[PDB]
Amino acid sequence: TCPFYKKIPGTGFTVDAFQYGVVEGCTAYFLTHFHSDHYAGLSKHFTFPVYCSEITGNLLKNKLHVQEQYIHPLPLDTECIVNGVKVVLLDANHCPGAVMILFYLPNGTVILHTGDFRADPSMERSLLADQKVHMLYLDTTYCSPEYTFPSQQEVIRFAINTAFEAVTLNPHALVVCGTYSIGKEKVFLAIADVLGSKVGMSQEKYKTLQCLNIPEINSLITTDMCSSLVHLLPMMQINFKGLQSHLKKCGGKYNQILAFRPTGWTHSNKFTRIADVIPQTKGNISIYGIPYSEHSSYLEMKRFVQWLKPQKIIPTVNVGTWKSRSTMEKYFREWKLEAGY
Ligand code: NI
Repeated sequence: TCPFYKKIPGTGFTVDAFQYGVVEGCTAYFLTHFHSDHYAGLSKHFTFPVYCSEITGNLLKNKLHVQEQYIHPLPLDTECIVNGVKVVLLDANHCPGAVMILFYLPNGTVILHTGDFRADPSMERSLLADQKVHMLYLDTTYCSPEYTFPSQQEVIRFAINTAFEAVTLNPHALVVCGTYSIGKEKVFLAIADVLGSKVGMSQEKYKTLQCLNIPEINSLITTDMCSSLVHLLPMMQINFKGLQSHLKKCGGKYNQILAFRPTGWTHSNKFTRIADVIPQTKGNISIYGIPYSEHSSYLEMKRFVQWLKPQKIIPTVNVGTWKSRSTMEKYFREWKLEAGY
């Protein structure tokens, strides 16, 4: 049955709640972003209103075949009225088309649902700064102090310099990047840009990327693998077996693979600096795991919440164990006592 943390009190609304069948008394279904744990249950047979960003609405129509008449795309940073309730969509700094939702309840409560997000100081200068928020439904994916990672910029710098060095030393090396959902496009696009190549990929992934309003995208991507030296493959294929196989398929155009696996967190982060990351190598195949995150680190999350000073926090991630739930609640209390709210 729909969990309470997917329900907006004082409304008929749910958030990212498409796998429960008909939610009793739900009059509008919001979808924060096009990731499968969040959209699970949507299809062409869905007949209730879905509210989302334009980008998410492009993916609903073209990838899942949801009928146009049930898709209600909203512009960002704009006050809109949904079943008589004022809402605002904000950028979540997650994947393309990912939003946070501000709800202005008839009774005067203000609720922010972060969806999935990577907190950033730039958020402290959106429409959020203009009023107080009573309840925060928070993406707590990495809500423990061991979760530190570098800025997205430092990670991309590492990958561009790595790839450029390797292909300059060996003009017959192939670069491969893994993916399993939208997000992290900067990894492969930045690498192709410094090499003067387009990124080659399957037809289904090219279609997905064409839904995202990325500027000049027809200049960066292609379904012709032969004319490309940066290839995008399913994340599952980013291993020595999968890559040896792929290399065979290129028919002696290439003799070396350099592959990147943008992961979430990995425990080398507590110890290792980005400067200090090394690949795993077998034969003429090297694999780099790089900590390119689109969720908040512990410290980024803490800053955001201490800035916003909500009255009540409802976690949306890691809620399934008592030890997790209890630990998070302890961090929220420290944050509030340290900051004085
Ligand atoms: Ni997500």
